[PDB]
Amino acid sequence: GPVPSRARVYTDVNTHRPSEYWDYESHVVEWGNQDDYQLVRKLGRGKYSEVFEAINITNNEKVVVKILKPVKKKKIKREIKILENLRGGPNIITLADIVKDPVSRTPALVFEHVNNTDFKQLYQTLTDYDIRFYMYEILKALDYCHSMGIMHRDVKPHNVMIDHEHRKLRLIDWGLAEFYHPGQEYNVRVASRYFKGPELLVDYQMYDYSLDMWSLGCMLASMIFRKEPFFHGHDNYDQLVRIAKVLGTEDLYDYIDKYNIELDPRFNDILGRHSRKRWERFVHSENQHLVSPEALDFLDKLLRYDHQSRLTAREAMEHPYFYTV
Ligand SMILES: CC(C)c1ccccc1-c1ccc(C[NH3+])cc1Cl
Repeated sequence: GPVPSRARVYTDVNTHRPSEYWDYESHVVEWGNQDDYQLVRKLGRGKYSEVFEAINITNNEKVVVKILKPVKKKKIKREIKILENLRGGPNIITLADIVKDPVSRTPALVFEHVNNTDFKQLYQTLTDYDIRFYMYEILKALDYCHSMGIMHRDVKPHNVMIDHEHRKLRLIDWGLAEFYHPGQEYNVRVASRYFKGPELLVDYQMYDYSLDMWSLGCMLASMIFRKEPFFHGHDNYDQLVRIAKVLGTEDLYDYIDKYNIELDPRFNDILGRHSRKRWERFVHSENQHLVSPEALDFLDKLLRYDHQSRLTAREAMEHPYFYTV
C-alpha cells in the first residue's frame, strides 16, 4: 500500500488537546436572534450558500450573512467548531453569530463585513511591496490555523477578502477546513481544481497542512506572472498534466515512487513527457514589475510535488522575499 506520511510541523497539536476541541460532532450549536439582522442586498452565491450584506439592528453594524443549504449537518457543525476555535486569530474572518430561519429551518452564519475588491480589479494598483505585504498576511493566518491543528483546504483568491483602503485581509470560507490528526486518511475531493495539490490529484489521502502551501504557491504564481489561474486544468486529471507541463514529469514520477502511490491508468494516455521549466520563462513585459529573484526562489520552494519538501507557513515567513515587510 501507500507509504505513510506526517506533517513536519504541528504534528500532534490535536492529540494533546481534549476531545472537546476537535470533536465537532459533539459541539452544541446555539442560535442567536435572526430578528437582530435586516438583509440589505445579495453579495454572492456559492456552491451551497447565498451571501447577503446585512445590518445588525441592535448596534447599526454592517455584517455579512451566509445562508447555508442544510445538505449535511455534520459539515455545518465542522465549519462552526473551526470558526469558533479560530475566532480572533490574525487575519481569520470573525464569526459574529449563528442564526436560523424558523419557517424553512435554514441555518445562517453571520460574519464581520469586509469591503472586498476582486483579483482582476486589484492587480492594476498592486505594487511589488503590496504582494509581499498581503502574502505575509495570508501566512500569519495559515501559520495560526496550522498551529491550531486545522488545515484550510480551500485556499484561493475568492476565499481571501481584501479591503485595500484599510490594508485589511481576511481568510474566509472554512466550510472545507478539517482538523489534522497524524496518520488520518482524508477525502481528496477538497480544494478548488486550479489550487488542488498533487497529493489530491494522485489520490494520496494522508496529506496535511502542506496542502495549503501548494494552494498559496498557485496564488503567488498567478499574481507575479499575471496568468489566472496559473495551472488551468479542465478536469482533475488534466489538472495534474498542467502541473507536469511546468514542474516536469521527472520529479512527478520521483514523488509517486517515494510514497508508493498507485497512479491511475488514465494518466499514461494524457501525462506524456515534460521537461522541468525555469521559472524565468514565465516573465514578460506585462508581469516583470512583480518578479524578482527572491519571488522566484520563494515560488520554487512552495510549488513542489513532494508535500514534505514545501516550506511550512513559518519557514515561508522567514524567506528573503519578506525582508521588506
Ligand atoms: C495580493 C493577494 C494576496 C493575492 C496574491 C496572489 C493571487 C491573488 C491575490 C488576491 C487574493 C484575493 C483578492 C480579493 N478577493 C485579491 C487578490 Cl489580488
